[PDB]
Amino acid sequence: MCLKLNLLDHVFANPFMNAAGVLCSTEEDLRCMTASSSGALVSKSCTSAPRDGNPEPRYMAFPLGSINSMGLPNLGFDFYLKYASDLHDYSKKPLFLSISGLSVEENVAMVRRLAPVAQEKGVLLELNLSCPNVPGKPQVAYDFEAMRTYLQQVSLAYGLPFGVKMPPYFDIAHFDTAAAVLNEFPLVKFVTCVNSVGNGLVIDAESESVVIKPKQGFGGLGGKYILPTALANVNAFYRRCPDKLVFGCGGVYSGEDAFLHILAGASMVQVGTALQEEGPGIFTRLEDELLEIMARKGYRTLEEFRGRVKTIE
Amino acid sequence: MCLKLNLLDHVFANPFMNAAGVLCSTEEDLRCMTASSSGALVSKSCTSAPRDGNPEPRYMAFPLGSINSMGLPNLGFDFYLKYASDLHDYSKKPLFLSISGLSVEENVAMVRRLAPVAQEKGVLLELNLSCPNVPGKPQVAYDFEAMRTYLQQVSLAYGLPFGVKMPPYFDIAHFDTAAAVLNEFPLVKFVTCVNSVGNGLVIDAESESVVIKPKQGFGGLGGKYILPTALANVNAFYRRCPDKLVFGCGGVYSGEDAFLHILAGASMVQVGTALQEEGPGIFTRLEDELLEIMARKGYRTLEEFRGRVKTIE
Ligand SMILES: Cc1cc2nc3c(=O)[nH]c(=O)nc-3n(C[C@H](O)[C@H](O)[C@H](O)COP(=O)(O)O)c2cc1C
Ligand SMILES: Cc1cc2nc3c(=O)[nH]c(=O)nc-3n(C[C@H](O)[C@H](O)[C@H](O)COP(=O)(O)O)c2cc1C
Ligand SMILES: COc1cc2ccccc2cc1CCc1c(C(=O)O)[nH]c(=O)[nH]c1=O
Ligand SMILES: COc1cc2ccccc2cc1CCc1c(C(=O)O)[nH]c(=O)[nH]c1=O
Repeated sequence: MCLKLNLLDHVFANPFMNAAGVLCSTEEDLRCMTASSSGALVSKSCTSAPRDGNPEPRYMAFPLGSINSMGLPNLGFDFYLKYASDLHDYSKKPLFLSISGLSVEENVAMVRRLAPVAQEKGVLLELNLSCPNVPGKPQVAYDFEAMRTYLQQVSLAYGLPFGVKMPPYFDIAHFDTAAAVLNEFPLVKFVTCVNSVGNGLVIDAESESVVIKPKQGFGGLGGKYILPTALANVNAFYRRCPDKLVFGCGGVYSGEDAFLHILAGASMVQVGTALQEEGPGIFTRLEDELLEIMARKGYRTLEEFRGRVKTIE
Repeated sequence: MCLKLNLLDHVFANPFMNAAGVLCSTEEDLRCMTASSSGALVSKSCTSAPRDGNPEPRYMAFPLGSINSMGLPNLGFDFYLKYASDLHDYSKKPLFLSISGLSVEENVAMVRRLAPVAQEKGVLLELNLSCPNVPGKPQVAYDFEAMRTYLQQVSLAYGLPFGVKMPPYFDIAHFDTAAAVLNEFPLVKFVTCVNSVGNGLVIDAESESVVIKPKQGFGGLGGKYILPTALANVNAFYRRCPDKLVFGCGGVYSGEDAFLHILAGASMVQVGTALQEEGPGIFTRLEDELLEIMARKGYRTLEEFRGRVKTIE
């Protein structure tokens, strides 16, 4: 029985990795993720310039998940490019670098400089589309004309295989339209479903107060709240993008949740909220739990069940 | 100490009611909801003609909530109108009738006929804008030009105060656009936030199967999964629609959950999944629980805290 995968011309010991933004902002964080049993890691979504992000408190967690409005705090692109080019040990596991420029031009500028490092070291790009653009316009992946622009410009500037991080969708017509845009771009080799469920609001009954400071307490939701939404999006894109990989993200706390993701279509399975809460020890537990479900079922490899979710009649 | 309130020129014993679709399809269901301790009831969303709805299984519930693709099974409009006009005992509690025609014309035809019964009997209209859609087009409330058309046409045809059932939104620019549409219509006097979170996917690990038959297992989510989504939409519309009421719906299992809806801005509080699961006894428990939290806090009225959620700095 094994959890090994080979994809994107890399080899992975197992399908687990952090979700972008968790345990990946500093060199310390990246070294920690590298030392963990995860099969890969991804760096914090970066901007050209370093950012301090939003005022605190800007993350809170609870039994059923988390809420955040971090504001893209990050050490800036040059830091993450240096990590990728000079510090990361590729003998340990593969590295994804996430970018989240505030404009299409900022993304182009970063990808242009990432490309020779990607070619030489094999760092993999995850472009974050679940990201602000013009204020008063929907996030990029909810504005399909902007999404197409961003992918055209990045495809031209980068010229190498990459993947994209998507927000959740809730309407079949959106699945249809979004997948059809992605399927215009052959360099888009993987699609990560999903980023947080946008602008939720957690309220504490005792204090009568929101629990995060930015945006009057509105922020993105992660965790147990979002698992069925994550599954739906993994499977919707798995079905509509047959020449691309889907990576699953949302609501993973156990090997069983990972099994469901993989049944839906996931290749890699990313862990955000639960990793934030439990720490990097989670990865040994998830591996063990997933192997136990595979053993009970007679499954020897991930491909035996990936995308094999059954429907009824 | 009592939870009685007045809204929309009606008096309500308490803010609780069923959510449309739950315990409200047949005459038996309606009589059960009338006999309960709820403050009001709403009928099943109806179409001009009766519908069987989707193949079973089409509803399933779990510890964290429910998934459904009912397909608008209903007895048809003539039945609900007859219930409103001849069968409902208005001395017991107010009645809302939910309409969900599959086109604008179908809605106009129903509301023209409802108008006189509304005038004579005081039945209240909830127009369901969350109703579902054709390949190549999003649901009405996610297509702001269609929404504006529906509301123009219904307002002209009905000519009396009414409300709208909204799907959740996830993007602040969408809150701003949707609320601005609603605010164009002075006869829209209440906004019910939210309908189910669309197109989630629940998978059973043991069976490796989706749990509902229609739509390859995709359906609307209710229950604990959606409470922070529901509170965000309640508060977003409460803030943007100062001349309207907001009715909260989503994730209510306890008086504490109802308290958070009211803090967010809710005037009435609708109960879907929890009611389906617990039955109509839930209403006495919710009342008791809500009055207990009020008592502990020193609140004597709902208006003392409605919409008074605190933000940080
Ligand atoms: C604290 C925090 C920071 C995050 N930052 C990013 C980020 O920089 N880029 C990104 O693509 N997603 C980011 N996310 C979203 C996660 O990558 C993930 O998509 C989301 O939390 C859902 O997974 P979960 O249910 O395992 O938390 C962040 C989430 C959290 C909680
Ligand atoms: C079985 C079922 C049927 C429903 N039918 C309708 C309906 O006919 N019209 C409607 O506006 N919403 C309908 N909904 C949505 C509920 O009114 C409610 O918006 C949603 O379930 C979220 O509330 P909850 O978290 O309390 O379940 C239905 C929900 C369920 C579970
Ligand atoms: C839509 O995700 C974001 C929201 C932001 C809100 C205010 C300011 C900046 C924001 C930046 C992003 C993109 C980064 C990101 C963040 C974040 O750094 O806040 N949190 C997530 O849950 N997912 C993300 O992709
Ligand atoms: C989300 O609302 C619907 C989804 C449907 C999916 C397939 C076929 C018909 C559908 C009709 C509706 C509108 C009625 C409705 C239903 C329903 O009857 O399935 N369930 C809900 O959670 N909310 C509703 O508002």
